[PDB]
Amino acid sequence: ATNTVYRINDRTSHHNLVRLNEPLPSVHGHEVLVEIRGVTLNARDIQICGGFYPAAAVKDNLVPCSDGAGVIAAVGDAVNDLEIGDRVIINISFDNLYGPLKSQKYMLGGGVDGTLRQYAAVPAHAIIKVPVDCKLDYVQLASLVCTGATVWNALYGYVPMKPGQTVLFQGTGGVSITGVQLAKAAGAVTIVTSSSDEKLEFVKDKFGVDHVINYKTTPNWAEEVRRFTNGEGADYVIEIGGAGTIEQSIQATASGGMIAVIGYLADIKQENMPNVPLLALIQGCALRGVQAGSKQLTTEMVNFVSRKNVQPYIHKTFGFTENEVMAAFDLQNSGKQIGKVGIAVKD
Amino acid sequence: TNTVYRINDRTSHHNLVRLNEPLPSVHGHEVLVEIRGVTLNARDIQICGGFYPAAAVKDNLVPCSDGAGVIAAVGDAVNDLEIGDRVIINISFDNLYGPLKSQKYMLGGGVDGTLRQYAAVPAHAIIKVPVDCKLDYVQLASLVCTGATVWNALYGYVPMKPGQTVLFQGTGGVSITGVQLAKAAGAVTIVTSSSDEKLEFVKDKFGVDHVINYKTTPNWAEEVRRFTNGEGADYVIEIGGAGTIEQSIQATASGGMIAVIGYLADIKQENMPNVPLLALIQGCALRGVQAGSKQLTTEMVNFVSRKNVQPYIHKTFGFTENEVMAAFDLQNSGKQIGKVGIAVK
Ligand SMILES: NC(=O)c1ccc[n+]([C@@H]2O[C@H](COP(=O)([O-])OP(=O)(O)OC[C@H]3O[C@@H](n4cnc5c(N)ncnc54)[C@H](OP(=O)(O)O)[C@@H]3O)[C@@H](O)[C@H]2O)c1
Ligand SMILES: NC(=O)c1ccc[n+]([C@@H]2O[C@H](COP(=O)([O-])OP(=O)(O)OC[C@H]3O[C@@H](n4cnc5c(N)ncnc54)[C@H](OP(=O)(O)O)[C@@H]3O)[C@@H](O)[C@H]2O)c1
Repeated sequence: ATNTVYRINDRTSHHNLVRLNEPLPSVHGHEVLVEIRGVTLNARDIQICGGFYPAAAVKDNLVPCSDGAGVIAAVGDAVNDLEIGDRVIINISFDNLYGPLKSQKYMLGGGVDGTLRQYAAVPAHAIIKVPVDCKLDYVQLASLVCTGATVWNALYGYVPMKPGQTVLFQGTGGVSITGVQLAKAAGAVTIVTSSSDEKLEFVKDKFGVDHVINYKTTPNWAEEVRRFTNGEGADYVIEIGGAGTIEQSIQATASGGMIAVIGYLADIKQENMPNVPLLALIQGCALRGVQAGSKQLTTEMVNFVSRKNVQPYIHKTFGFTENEVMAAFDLQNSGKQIGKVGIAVKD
Repeated sequence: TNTVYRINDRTSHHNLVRLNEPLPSVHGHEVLVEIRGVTLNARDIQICGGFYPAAAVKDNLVPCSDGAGVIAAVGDAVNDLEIGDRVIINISFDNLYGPLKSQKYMLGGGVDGTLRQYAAVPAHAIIKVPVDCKLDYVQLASLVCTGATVWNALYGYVPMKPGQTVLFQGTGGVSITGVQLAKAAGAVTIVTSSSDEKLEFVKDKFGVDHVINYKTTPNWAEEVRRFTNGEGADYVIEIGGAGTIEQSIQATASGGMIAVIGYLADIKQENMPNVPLLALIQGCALRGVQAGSKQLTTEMVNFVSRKNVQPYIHKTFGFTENEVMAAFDLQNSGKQIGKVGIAVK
């Protein structure tokens, strides 16, 4: 019995992942062995494998990817409430069960080995049980670990969204696509921005978002957000531009609204760095640095997704052979994808 | 019959003129307040000196946000107020609940303020002083701006839990009002200052837990983490703005709140810090705080009264022309600890 894993040691490109056959891991008494069946990628995996993840330290001989779902294949001798065959997701963190994330030491695919392998030994306390009536496949289930957890934290982990409020999503990446599908099933009005009109059309057609705005051709986007919200502005902004876009974002937000700061993909120079304390003081709105999401939160969002039959959107699902895995990573890097890229470890 | 102060040339508070006016008559929804006590705020210097951001200020302005006194007359449609009731006036006439939506009805800027013997105000803007409150009118008045702002910071969004740590910057109105409220709600308090004598005074008078001189120790975020066993402050009552925000962020615990309230520090464009990046790293929040609603200020008032909090007034001046000018010169000096009072009487 073999565990086929991918590991990287030279973090200058995902093309330094090496397919290895290892012995089946034994579990410690408090662990469970997960047969991984579905995985999805994140920008984080590209940043880590390519050596531009400044948030935290990354281990040597790393198995990448935070996102995995599958079934229990073995159970340690102290473990109570998990059986072989049980269908599961792994929490993005081993240790962040509730409250704020205190480090990245135990984050899958970074501080500890991630999900791009057939088998993983993990602490049972990291396990999220997939409700029994859930009809999603394993890749869809995996999709919830990083983007689902993050979005639910931004919308429900500090001051919670109310039905009827407006959420603005920057770009058409995994955070936004996962976000629009959850927010729309929670009764939000949704707005999405993009550098591409083709993408905006696609997002509008598949997900039924209420308004689209091209931020490349229409950099005065705050003003449009205001037109579509009766002059009030958006109640939540899922902010992935960082300083480069924070001025527009602030002016697009209602007073009393929330800007969930999540990424910083946008360019900025010191000369144009906006005065954020002053802008936020004038708008009367909040900013919050969002850091994934705890197990408690993520479980609620999982329960919602199952109970209401939200069907996470998967752009393309690849197999587990080397050429397939690189084609999936390549697609994640290109920026041409809408939402999630998936990998079927089994089928 | 009504002595008021008005300013129309907003280049200095020395342009306020004492006028004797007829006693205002009241519209049907209004009440006439005999103003007994007033307090000053930096906002009044900013407005009288012409350096007040956003807003737009009326001509012929009675300045000041803060007032308390007694109902002298009642309009014909008013139900739950009678002559002799002790009252505070809400900072805005319109902001009863929810977030502030403009400053058109803000006392001492959009509408006439409290530096006058009598004031006609809509009834819906009145906050009844509890019957048992044993505070003077000047103390009562000090709850209007700084008190409403601090309550909003700590209880208006995600509420303070007992035992959490609050950081206050400097020893002005917001900080001292804040210290007194946070202490009486069971917070650990830390106070920062440019002077050790102000710090000794503050620690002794108010029982502040930890003090830090931001001139002696300009890496004050470090001192805050040292005093919270590496955790950080749960709330920062932030009054410096961009100038200090990097430090404040580095002082804040993961999941903590930075109440952005003021803009007093100098900043140069080349020092402007990347706030979203720093916030994302710390995993903390920033929030622009715009005074506070009547609903919330009411709660703060009930708290002050039920728990016998005694707002500190550094000095109270009389209502003569020379005394008013002196009160404004003290507020503008920076030598005050907390609040400057005017006994309209
Ligand atoms: N804080 C956390 O816990 C957390 C969790 C997950 C992700 N993140 C971070 O958040 C960001 C998004 O992650 P993801 O997986 O969604 O990434 P992704 O799928 O790579 O998203 C990339 C998309 O972002 C959009 N974009 C790029 N520059 C933009 C700009 N200036 N303004 C608006 N949109 C822009 C583009 O959309 P268009 O092509 O449509 O323009 C692009 O295709 C990354 O920086 C990631 O590191 C953070
Ligand atoms: N958003 C709102 O609704 C709202 C409400 C009230 C006030 N404010 C604003 O909040 C600020 C505070 O007003 P206030 O009435 O409390 O002020 P104040 O009584 O005039 O406070 C002045 C004091 O602040 C301290 N200070 C000045 N620069 C500082 C710096 N760089 N770092 C730390 N402390 C500094 C000084 O104390 P030390 O000498 O001890 O350091 C000084 O004596 C003002 O900017 C005002 O416009 C806003």
